[PDB]
Amino acid sequence: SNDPSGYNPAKNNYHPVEDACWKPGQKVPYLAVARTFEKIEEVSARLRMVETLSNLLRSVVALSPPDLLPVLYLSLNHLGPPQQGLALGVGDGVLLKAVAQATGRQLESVRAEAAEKGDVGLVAENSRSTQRLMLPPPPLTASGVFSKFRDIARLTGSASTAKKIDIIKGLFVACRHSEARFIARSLSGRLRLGLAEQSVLAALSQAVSLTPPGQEFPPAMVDAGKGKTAEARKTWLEEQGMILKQTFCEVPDLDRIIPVLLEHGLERLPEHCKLSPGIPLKPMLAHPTRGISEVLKRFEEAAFTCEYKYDGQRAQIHALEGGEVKIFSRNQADNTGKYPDIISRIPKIKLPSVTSFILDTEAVAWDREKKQIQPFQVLTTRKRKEVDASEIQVQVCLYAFDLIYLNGESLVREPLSRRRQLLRENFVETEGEFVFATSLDTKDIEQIAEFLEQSVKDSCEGLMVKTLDVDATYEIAKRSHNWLKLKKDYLDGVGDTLDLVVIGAYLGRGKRAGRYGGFLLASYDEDSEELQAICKLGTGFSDEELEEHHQSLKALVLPSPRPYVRIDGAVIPDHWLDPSAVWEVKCADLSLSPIYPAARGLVDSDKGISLRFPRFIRVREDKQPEQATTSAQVACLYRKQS
DNA sequence: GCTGATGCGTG
DNA sequence: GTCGGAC
DNA sequence: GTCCGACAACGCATCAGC
Ligand SMILES: *P(=O)(O)OC[C@H]1O[C@@H](n2cnc3c(N)ncnc32)[C@H](O)[C@@H]1O
Repeated sequence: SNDPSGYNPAKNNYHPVEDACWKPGQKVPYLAVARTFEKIEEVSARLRMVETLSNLLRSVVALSPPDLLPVLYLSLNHLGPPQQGLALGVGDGVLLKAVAQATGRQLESVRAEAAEKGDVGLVAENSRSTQRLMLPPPPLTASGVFSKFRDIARLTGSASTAKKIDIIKGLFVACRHSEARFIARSLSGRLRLGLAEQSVLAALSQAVSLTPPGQEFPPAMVDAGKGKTAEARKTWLEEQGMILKQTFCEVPDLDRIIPVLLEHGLERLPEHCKLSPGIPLKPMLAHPTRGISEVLKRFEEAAFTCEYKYDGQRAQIHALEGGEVKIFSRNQADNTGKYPDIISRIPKIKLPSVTSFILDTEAVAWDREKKQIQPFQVLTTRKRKEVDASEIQVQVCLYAFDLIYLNGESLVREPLSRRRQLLRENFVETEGEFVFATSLDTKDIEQIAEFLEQSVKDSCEGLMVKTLDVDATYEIAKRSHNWLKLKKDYLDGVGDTLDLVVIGAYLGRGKRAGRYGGFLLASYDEDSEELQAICKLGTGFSDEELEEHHQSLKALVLPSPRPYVRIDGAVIPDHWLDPSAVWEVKCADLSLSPIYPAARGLVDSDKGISLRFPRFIRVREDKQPEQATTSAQVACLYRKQS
């Protein structure tokens, strides 16, 4: 209709044709997307964000259906389906260089402003490009921007960075109004709308339900909910939402789903897109549980099983009819080339009656000499891309815990009791290569407590807890965190807790813009009377506690570090702090660090020690830095892990 | 040919 | 990965 | 409970710079 600068997708009674800012068949302008992002970021209520995105999506369906897929990817800040592994190869480094060049400003000035504002988008938006001619280029389109992001991602090899920067600069030259803000945020990986995958799916199912695709233009049906009561409309949209969600969870690939949606409609979608070996599916996740009593409350009177939670990496293993094997990560990345050793062992793990399967396993580093699990850190030293089986140094043992598909049968809707029985009967254990997760079926609190203790003695993180028959399916769309995770470090007063000295602060980004988002912590090295950086810290405080930290630390800001504070390879703090505050910090584990100097030389000649999953517990007002946890005590904690 | 910075990705 | 905020 | 985005350590792969 008129200028996209006035586009209002949050408008009441939004009409997909009359309230759009482009004409039928025209390319969706990128400014329409940016204005939608603005209206989403302005609100706190997720369902209001969904309504606003739905409005844009309904206009796209009604007016410009070829742009639906790029608009969806822009809204997710994705480049394509996850198993294809497209990635920009752009972070703040390349982006800030491009912004500096685009605006003719010094890199260090742009970088400082980005830190201060806590958002690269605001820096890119408020500076004019020294390349822009008098007459600007034509307005950016949603599909055009998306294609340029993909162009950036496809550039590889020597001198590819300069080519990426040229594309980015070209985008900024053509930006108008709020566009540069969101192109910059997209490139930095921090769109930070408050709306992500689940809201995008809800907006999409609502949009195609209210404004059906494939109508002769002008569409006779622009709002198919209008003839329903609010109550009936709600039930209908919820049911349509679940159709899309369950399909996506089984086939998380918009390249596959959107063409079907536009051609056949949402009600027919599950006939055309179904779970199948070779296509990765969304894995079941776990909800953290802070005690066995919380477990029993959550699973009330539902029989459940406890399993060791192995400390490795998830491997979703697919065997297709015909013999091909694929392996995917928890995030649906294709890891087949990383595990030639697993591929060769598949004939050894499955009985010959098994013709196809999808297995849910943990890959764990395994010492064949000592016949014992090795730490996560050892597993991460595996090579990633096209490994050959002869060159493997770190062997892996698979710990299998679920079966999602068998001999052409999807088990998504089957109870774990049956899925587990099919797993145990149709696959073959080999010690140190493929074994079923150690498990316990019980409701006795004391057996569970002992099992949790035993899992930690047996090199695991704690327990997974899973119902066997009540709400015990693998339907991620119904509940994505259907399993519980119980770790010792969740229990109040249990686990590795340290008192550490605050030696630096980092300016916050995004939700933390305008205050500190993170802090640099140190342990006390008695031998050298130095404070040694041990880790950064960025979670565990409430918003109120974070404002209190900002107040209590402001007087401690130094221009230059104290001579007895050693940070070696740590990120230099934005504000150095006079060592004074002592905070209680909890972690899951201690790790040998390539950068942190804490306790260097006490366990390893070259490496100090850091904290895995550190979080703030409380301030120790009754401790001064000389009573903080010592670097010797840190070393003792690390050795005790064995 | 090598190294450190950068990016992606796992947890 | 942990965590807290908004719903 | 769900969803989201602040923030953690640290591995391999890649590429600019040398
Ligand atoms: P997040 O804290 O959601 O943890 C889930 C991951 O735990 C791993 N895992 C190890 N052992 C198990 C068992 N027995 N069952 C399920 N998941 C397990 C997986 O890698 C998960 O992704």
